[PDB]
Amino acid sequence: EEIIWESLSVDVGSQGNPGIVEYKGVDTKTGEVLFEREPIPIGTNNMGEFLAIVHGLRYLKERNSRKPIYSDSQTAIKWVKDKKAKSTLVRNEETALIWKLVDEAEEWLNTHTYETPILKWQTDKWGEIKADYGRK
RNA sequence: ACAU
DNA sequence: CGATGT
Ligand SMILES: [K+]
Ligand SMILES: [K+]
Ligand SMILES: [K+]
Ligand SMILES: [Mn+2]
Ligand SMILES: [Mn+2]
Ligand SMILES: [Mn+2]
Ligand SMILES: [Mn+2]
Ligand SMILES: [Mn+2]
Repeated sequence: EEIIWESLSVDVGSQGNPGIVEYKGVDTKTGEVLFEREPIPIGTNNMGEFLAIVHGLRYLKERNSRKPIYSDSQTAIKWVKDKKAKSTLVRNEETALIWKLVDEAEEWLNTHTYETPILKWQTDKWGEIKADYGRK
């Protein structure tokens, strides 16, 4: 309904899907970039969206912030809720890095707690999420 | 269909 | 146009 401006917004960016994956988190209110992940040579949009949320959870917990996280990815929000990233990406030598990061993110979710609300950014009403890469 |  | 997902 109304945007919660006191929040963290996260998003993936990619070159190809599967392709080079990165992500970032921004202050929804100002657009200040708060974190950015070094590009990963092969991954999927959804793996990156998932990593971005989990990193946001870890970022906010470390700073004792109760702000919610916005994501535009229905898939990744569900994967975080389930603590399980149900990616179809083949596990092979060239996808090993992204899969290691995904497996490590799931592992962190399974050994830590948080109350952070993870909210759907309503692109149809509000435009692109503030962490978007501007590539579409 | 919806979400990327 | 095509790929990732529920
Ligand atoms: K979008
Ligand atoms: K984009
Ligand atoms: K589809
Ligand atoms: Mn997105
Ligand atoms: Mn796993
Ligand atoms: Mn985007
Ligand atoms: Mn376009
Ligand atoms: Mn397009």
